[PDB]
Amino acid sequence: SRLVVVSNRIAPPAGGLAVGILGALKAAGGLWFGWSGETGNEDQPLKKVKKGNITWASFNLSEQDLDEYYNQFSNAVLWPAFHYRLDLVQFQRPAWDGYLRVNALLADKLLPLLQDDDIIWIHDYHLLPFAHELRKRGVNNRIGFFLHIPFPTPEIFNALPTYDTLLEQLCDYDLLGFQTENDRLAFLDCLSNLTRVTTRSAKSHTAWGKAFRTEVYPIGIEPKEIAKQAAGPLPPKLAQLKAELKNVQNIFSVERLDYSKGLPERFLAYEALLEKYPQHHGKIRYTQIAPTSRGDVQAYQDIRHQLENEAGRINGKYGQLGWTPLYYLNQHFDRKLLMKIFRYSDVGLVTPLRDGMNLVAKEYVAAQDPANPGVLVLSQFAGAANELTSALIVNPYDRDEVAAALDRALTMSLAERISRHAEMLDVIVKNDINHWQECFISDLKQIVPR
Amino acid sequence: SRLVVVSNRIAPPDSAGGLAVGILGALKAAGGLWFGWSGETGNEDQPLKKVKKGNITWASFNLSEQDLDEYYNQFSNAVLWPAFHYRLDLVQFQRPAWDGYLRVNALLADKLLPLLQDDDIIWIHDYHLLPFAHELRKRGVNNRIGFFLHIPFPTPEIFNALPTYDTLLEQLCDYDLLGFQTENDRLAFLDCLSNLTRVTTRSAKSHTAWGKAFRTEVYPIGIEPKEIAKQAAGPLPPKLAQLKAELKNVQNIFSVERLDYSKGLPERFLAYEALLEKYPQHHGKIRYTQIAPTSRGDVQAYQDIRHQLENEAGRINGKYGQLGWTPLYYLNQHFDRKLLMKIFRYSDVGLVTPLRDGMNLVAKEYVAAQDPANPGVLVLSQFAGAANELTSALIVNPYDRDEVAAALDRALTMSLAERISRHAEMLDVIVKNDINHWQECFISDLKQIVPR
Ligand SMILES: O=c1ccn([C@@H]2O[C@H](COP(=O)(O)OP(=O)(O)O[C@H]3O[C@H](CO)[C@@H](O)[C@H](O)[C@H]3F)[C@@H](O)[C@H]2O)c(=O)[nH]1
Ligand SMILES: O=c1ccn([C@@H]2O[C@H](COP(=O)(O)OP(=O)(O)O[C@H]3O[C@H](CO)[C@@H](O)[C@H](O)[C@H]3F)[C@@H](O)[C@H]2O)c(=O)[nH]1
Repeated sequence: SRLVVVSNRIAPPAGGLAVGILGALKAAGGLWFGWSGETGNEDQPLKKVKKGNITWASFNLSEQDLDEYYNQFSNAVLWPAFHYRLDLVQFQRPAWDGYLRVNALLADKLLPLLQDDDIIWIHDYHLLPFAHELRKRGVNNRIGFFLHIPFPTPEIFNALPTYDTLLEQLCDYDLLGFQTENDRLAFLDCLSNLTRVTTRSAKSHTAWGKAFRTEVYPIGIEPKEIAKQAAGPLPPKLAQLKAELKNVQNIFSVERLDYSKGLPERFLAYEALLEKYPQHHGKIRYTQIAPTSRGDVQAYQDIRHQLENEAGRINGKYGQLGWTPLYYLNQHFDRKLLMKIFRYSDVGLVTPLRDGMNLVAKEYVAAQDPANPGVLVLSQFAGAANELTSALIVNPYDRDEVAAALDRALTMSLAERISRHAEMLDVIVKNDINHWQECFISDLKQIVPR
Repeated sequence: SRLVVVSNRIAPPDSAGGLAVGILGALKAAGGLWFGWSGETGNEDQPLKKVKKGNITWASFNLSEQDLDEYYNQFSNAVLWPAFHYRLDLVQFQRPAWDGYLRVNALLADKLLPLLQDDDIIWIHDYHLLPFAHELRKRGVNNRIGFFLHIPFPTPEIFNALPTYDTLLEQLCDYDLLGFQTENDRLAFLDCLSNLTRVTTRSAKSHTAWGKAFRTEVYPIGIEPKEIAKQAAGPLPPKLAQLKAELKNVQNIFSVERLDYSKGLPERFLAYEALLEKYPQHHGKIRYTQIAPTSRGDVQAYQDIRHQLENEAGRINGKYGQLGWTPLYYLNQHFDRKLLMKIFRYSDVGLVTPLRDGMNLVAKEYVAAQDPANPGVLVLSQFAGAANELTSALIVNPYDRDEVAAALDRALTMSLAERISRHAEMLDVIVKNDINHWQECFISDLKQIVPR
């Protein structure tokens, strides 16, 4: 029976999430409903396009709906709160209202597209209230939810002025999917603090008489397509650089420029490597790629400027006439080129302060030449650390521990690099993006609808 | 006869800078004494530290932490330095700083007095010691005393903002001879003096104010061209020889100075940005290296400009950098002067664009250091005192970042014939007015004065 996916952004006629949604839709046949974000004329029909099994369908938002829904409540209350940064939340009631109003707009426009024996799969924190809004319009359907980001423990979550409403609305889903067991446990603990919840099958619950199930589905990667892209011919100037850096090892990071990512702390870790391991001077380099994300907002502009300052400071202290220790690039690179960069790099530095999963970590390992692989240094606060147990796991709050991991990665024998890489690769191959989506859809299909 | 020189720092035998070679040439001809602050804080009780080699004696004292803060960090570097560099917005006048400034000048005069002899000629250097002739006169010293100001002297509209400008002018007139880097500095001093009090002037350079006789003169400081050429032609240290060879297909734009707000370093970085933006043919084929050792890092305005500069390095490299190409190499590090001559030689462009500079020896070093048969190009701010004499440089206005960018492009593509012609003309000017000439003229003029 049909699959209806809804997600805040979509891609028409790719990246980690899109390939999982596309696979679920290919097997079932369906429709992918979401925003096509450029505002300006909300009052037109849905922009519909069709392949064969599936139809994309998109809508626009007013500049008020966008400021209050996405720029304010999603990106400046939920995003900071869920990544353990209450000091960064910017709660204002007109923004909570706008959040509900937009979830209600989206539900009005989705109602007519739905059919009775459909299955519905909602994605991420922008749409916490969405199932509630569907139940109010009479849709009884199997609806599942997947949260891509962390779910915070009670002491953090309960600080949100509207936490009790958010919890009530989330129990309108039949299935709630999370990246890790601790996220699933945190949600249940928040729920248990507000109201009595009855459990009976490890993962089948009741609360306020509403029935639902929880489960862990750690999002994954397409390892064959990554390996293919990574292995392809370097564009000329990158072939030049690789043969120029024969004796220089490369430590590489890429991510969206976001405060969850701990980029300043990462620069400090590299500084500590340079400070305490002078053997490496002139023979390593750290390259951070960090394109500007949501630069319209103060917390993000603050980190960009801090990174500029820190690149300058660190290079100014440790640099030489013929050696720049830190390459900081505030630029977007194509996913395909990045896979090649991962392969040619010697160490992958993925140390966010808090991350739902972090695909870069999985991508980095998939892209390696398995005969000569690089080493993953990974933060224990990334959700990928629960499975990538053979990465060098570190606490980014201890810059010297991060530095010692980097030193160890830089000196690691081929035998140990193979052993560690092959162990992580086996794990990402077995829980691949195809596996992720199939597990969630099969669980969702099992639920008897109300 | 015997020369006594005082300056805020001195240099005992065991890395000789530009001013130091001038002073030493002076002292080696006359014999004499070099007296000044040791650079050390603490233990000011203990005797003067004296060393002697042949004809010369070096003598230093320590200062107390409070003396240093008020006299050096505050008044010298937070009032006089920003005011004389046309930065009223950075002056931090407070009365305790001024009293400290006078207290330290008096103290140095007290420590110097027992060491003087009747026939000594006395040469005082720089803005730290504006009151020093005055302190010497009230201690009964009748000797010929000359002053040289190494930095610009600002016009009345700026100088007169200093709450103590009047006392400064009165004290400067107790020198028998006052020397300046440029004619505009000399004139600005005289203009300030004429606005306070009636000055009688004969033949442009001989003056009376308040019944006190003194002379003024211009002595643009220079370099030792033959020593620089020797140093510059010497082999690079192996790691740097390797580097020069690896950069065959890369033109180097080079700059070096103290990390000071007078030097216009952010405006310079902005000019390089404009080069990279508007002249993309240079991408991957040029490099701009800025050497900028921290200077006076206890002073708030200096920490500010350092943080501003770091931000701009990161921003610019963040925007124009590539995986295999960093456009801007910023090094907050001191380099030995001898090594720098060699780096100037292998470089293709010298970028010296201060917002205000008494002279700027780096500009003169740069030209002297070039291979005259394959010379680099100097891009020079019209606001360095050096621009008065380095007329064949590519002269630019740093307030117009696109003009600086165009001069960098012009420098990067200049034919060998034009580079030789410009270089030879500049080199001739700096050979005819070298550091030996500078000190010999100052000393000759000072011996001429009839002591009170
Ligand atoms: O310049 C660039 C920069 C990045 N990329 C790609 O962006 C993706 C980054 O995904 P990643 O999961 O590591 O981080 P994230 O952006 O926070 O997404 C959230 O959602 C993810 C999905 O569940 C979850 O893993 C994560 O913890 C969430 F916070 C990854 O596929 C990169 O290759 C790129 O193509 N070019
Ligand atoms: O890392 C480094 C950085 C610099 N140097 C050397 O320091 C000297 C800088 O002298 P320069 O005259 O260019 O500037 P400045 O520091 O302001 O000195 C003042 O006084 C100078 C003398 O009258 C006058 O030209 C100037 O306008 C005044 F502001 C020059 O000889 C460089 O080669 C170095 O050896 N290592």
